[PDB]
Amino acid sequence: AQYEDGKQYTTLEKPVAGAPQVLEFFSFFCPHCYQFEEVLHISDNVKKKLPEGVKMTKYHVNFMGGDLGKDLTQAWAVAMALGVEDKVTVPLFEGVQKTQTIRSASDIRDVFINAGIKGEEYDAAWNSFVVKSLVAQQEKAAADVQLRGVPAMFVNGKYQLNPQGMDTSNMDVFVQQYADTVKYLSEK
Ligand SMILES: COc1cccc(-c2ccc3c(CC(=O)O)coc3c2)c1
Repeated sequence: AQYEDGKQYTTLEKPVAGAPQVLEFFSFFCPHCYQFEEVLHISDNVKKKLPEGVKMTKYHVNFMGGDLGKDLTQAWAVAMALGVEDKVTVPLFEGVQKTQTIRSASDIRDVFINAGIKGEEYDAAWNSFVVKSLVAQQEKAAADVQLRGVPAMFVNGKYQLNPQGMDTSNMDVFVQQYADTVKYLSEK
């Protein structure tokens, strides 16, 4: 067939009940994740190919970067609790990977401050039980599929995107194939 298990996608041996429809995992330490955000715009291109209103969910992972990796998962919980993901994704990716000026949880807080989040607001969220449970939720979602690599996308708890099996000579073709696969998996 044109779309084949083991080419553009794989199938989880243990399908995940109740997962979000489109679920992405990333790390601010992950180089391909930087490209998915800054130059490929994978999430937006996937969104444009799915029906209006489909839930897309994006979570951070702990396994890259030791202490700071967990700090970044907690900061991503803060960003989701406050609804400021679009304000902080780029400066967090560039602080970690471009300028390497994020070395501590305080440097992470500086990114939010500079993006216009008030210090009081950030600190209250950071210490909140709502954010603790958002951290638990990110961990649970990743643990459900023993994730040991990012960037990762899962469709309906059942299918995992396989960019290894797509064409990467052309950035936009690659993005197309990826988003068209997500569309095919969602219609499955
Ligand atoms: C073609 O233009 C670009 C630009 C930036 C990153 C990538 C890229 C390639 C492969 C991958 C994989 C799978 C693997 O490791 O082969 C995951 O993310 C990727 C990003 C392509």
